[PDB]
Amino acid sequence: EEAFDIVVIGAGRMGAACAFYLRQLAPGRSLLLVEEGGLPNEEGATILAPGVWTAQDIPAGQEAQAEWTREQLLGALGSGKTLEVEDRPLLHLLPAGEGSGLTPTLDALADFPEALALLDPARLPVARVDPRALTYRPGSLALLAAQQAIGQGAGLLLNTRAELVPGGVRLHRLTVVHETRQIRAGVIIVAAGAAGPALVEQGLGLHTRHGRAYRQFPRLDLLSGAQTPVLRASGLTLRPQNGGYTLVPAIHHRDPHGYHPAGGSLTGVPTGLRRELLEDLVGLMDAVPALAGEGLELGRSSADVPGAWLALPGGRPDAPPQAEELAPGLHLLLGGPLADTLGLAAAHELAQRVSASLE
Amino acid sequence: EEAFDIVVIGAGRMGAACAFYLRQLAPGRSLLLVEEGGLPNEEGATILAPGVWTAQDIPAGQEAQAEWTREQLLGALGSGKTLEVEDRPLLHLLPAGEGSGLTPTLDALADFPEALALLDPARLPVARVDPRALTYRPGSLALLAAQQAIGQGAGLLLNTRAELVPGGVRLHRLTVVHETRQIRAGVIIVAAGAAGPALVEQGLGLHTRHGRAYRQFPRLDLLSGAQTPVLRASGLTLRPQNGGYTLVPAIHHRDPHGYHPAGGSLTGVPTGLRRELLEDLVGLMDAVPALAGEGLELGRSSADVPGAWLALPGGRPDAPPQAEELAPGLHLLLGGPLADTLGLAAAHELAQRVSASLE
Ligand SMILES: Nc1ncnc2c1ncn2[C@@H]1O[C@H](COP(=O)(O)OP(=O)(O)O)[C@@H](O)[C@H]1O
Ligand SMILES: Nc1ncnc2c1ncn2[C@@H]1O[C@H](COP(=O)(O)OP(=O)(O)O)[C@@H](O)[C@H]1O
Repeated sequence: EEAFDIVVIGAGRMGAACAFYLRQLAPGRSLLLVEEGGLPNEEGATILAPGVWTAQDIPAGQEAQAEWTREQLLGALGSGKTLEVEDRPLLHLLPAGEGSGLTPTLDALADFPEALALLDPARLPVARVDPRALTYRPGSLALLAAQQAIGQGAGLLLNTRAELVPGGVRLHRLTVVHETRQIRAGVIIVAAGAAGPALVEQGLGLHTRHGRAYRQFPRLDLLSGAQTPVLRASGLTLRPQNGGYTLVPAIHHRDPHGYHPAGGSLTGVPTGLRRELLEDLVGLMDAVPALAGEGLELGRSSADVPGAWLALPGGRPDAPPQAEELAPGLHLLLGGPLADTLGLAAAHELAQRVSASLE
Repeated sequence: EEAFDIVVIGAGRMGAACAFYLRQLAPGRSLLLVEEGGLPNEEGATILAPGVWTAQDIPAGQEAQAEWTREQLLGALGSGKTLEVEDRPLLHLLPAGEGSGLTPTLDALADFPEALALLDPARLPVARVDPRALTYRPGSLALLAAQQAIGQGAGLLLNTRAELVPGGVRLHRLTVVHETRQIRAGVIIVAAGAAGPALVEQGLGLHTRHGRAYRQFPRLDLLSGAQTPVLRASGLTLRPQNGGYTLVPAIHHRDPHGYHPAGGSLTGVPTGLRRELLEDLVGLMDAVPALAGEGLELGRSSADVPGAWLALPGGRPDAPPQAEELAPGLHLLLGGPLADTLGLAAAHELAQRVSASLE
């Protein structure tokens, strides 16, 4: 039936960015953007991502991708548009102070008292400061990218679930009855986030080693400022936002295929946080007293706690964003836990390659 | 709950254009575009509209609106974008030749033989030529407008039915279960096309005299060119397109509230055309033999024939596009049978007024 040169599945930060770069790299190549949710999609990972760009999230060898992504952020993708991005130093609080060029927490939080009251200076005396860290809303980044892509002639299909079939895509909708509709495509970019691996598996039998982890983002209602630095401890992050802090748990491991997030087992009372997060908090309460006061919103059940599924490339919690061609014309785009520092770069790199194999 | 300064209901040619002009006139005023179909929507009137701009469709006093709309068309709304628009003269074939500055069909179709074989020069000797007529695809116009509006920060909501409530809008969706969601709005533009009058009636008890007519656009598979002029006879139009002609029936009157298009009663055989169109054809077959040959696609039932509902302002088949504020902050935007010559103008006029009352 109808056909497109390029079909991008997924309108989150990754797919939206990739569709944008492809519209500027290959404007003569028709592109269709398919998203099963809306635009934006508050049921996705991109919306809850803390949006922290930090030199501490750059794996060895990825300095080029990290800086290019940073430049894009401050330049709003070079679209003459507005993208709220503030300069906010990031501190990696540490116990026994001894090693590389660290900084005494006492001095680091000199003009930031609202961040001091959260911890215990004695149990976290030193830190690794990153003066170039930045904060932004991934949701705004993604929307901006989608908008610009659409303003550039990108086909748009929302509230549509894409299914991969040999040669093209099958689109499912709802009018009440289903509406299946196939379409040919020369190139298909799978930017379904954490759902990307399964998509290609159940659709084309293409096996991968990628995994997925469910991460919650409970809020900490304690005084915060527009310039109060991002803080990290034992892998946990305190992202100042909306006058408070958003707690970004560490991912210790991938979650199994058959797993339903439940959480709730704190000192004899059922909460909305997973057992693992609960344990982490208990282990950080002394160092970060704020985790033991009235600030943290624990909720009653997992339903009251903001959460999302993030892809884990290769199943590694610390693996960066990446792309790969699993078959002729078929690419799998993965963002992941480091997408805030390396996300755009991986979408642009994929766009360049796709654009070339078309010229 | 959540609120917007401006909410535009309907993403067809009218709503899409209005949302575009509002984004440029009042960029600082948030705007949400709601459409129950997709983008584009091939289930709307805009998609089937012949897109004919002709000085013969300008009612007295509407010359300013007509020319402004024409300028927008050739300039693609001034968006530096591409909008296919060709120069195509329009001929209003007439019987007894005698009156204003007419032109002998024989000379008018001098270099256009493929248009001559459709009629009988004797029964239609003279015509009223319009050298400034233009043809374009309303669908492309609308999409372009929506795209540009989105690239300008216009909120977008598709596959969502809007319902007017005191103060704001109620949004219905489908995930399988319904999802009602209200939103406050300072200004609400009702660009639901033919469904606009009922919308406000069943939602706010606001009575109007506007009507609706169902018009079909059967195709005539006979030789056509990129420069073959648009032809009209006894109110019927032959719009050259895709190597053929699209038949644009005349609207003699409005269709009643409880009316289901059926059609099909030609010389003892059931077809897909309404009785009225059938009669018109019979009355034009002599003058336009092409209507009696193998060219016309009659179909078996109305389901096989391209059709759409068009609003009739004031219930008058020949009334132009218009807007009105039926209540504080509530506007009803109507396109209609003359939207190809006056549509943009009415959407821009409404945008200016809405923008001013906000400033
Ligand atoms: N099979 C599917 N068909 C269409 N769209 C999909 C499908 N599965 C997921 N999506 C969309 O893919 C998008 C990616 O969002 P997200 O998880 O944030 O990706 P990422 O974080 O990698 O940018 C999601 O927003 C989701 O709405
Ligand atoms: N109540 C509704 N809620 C949301 N969208 C609507 C509703 N009713 C109609 N629409 C949309 O309003 C749009 C107008 O399309 P159209 O009929 O071509 O308007 P017009 O011809 O005046 O530009 C339609 O495309 C339709 O999809």
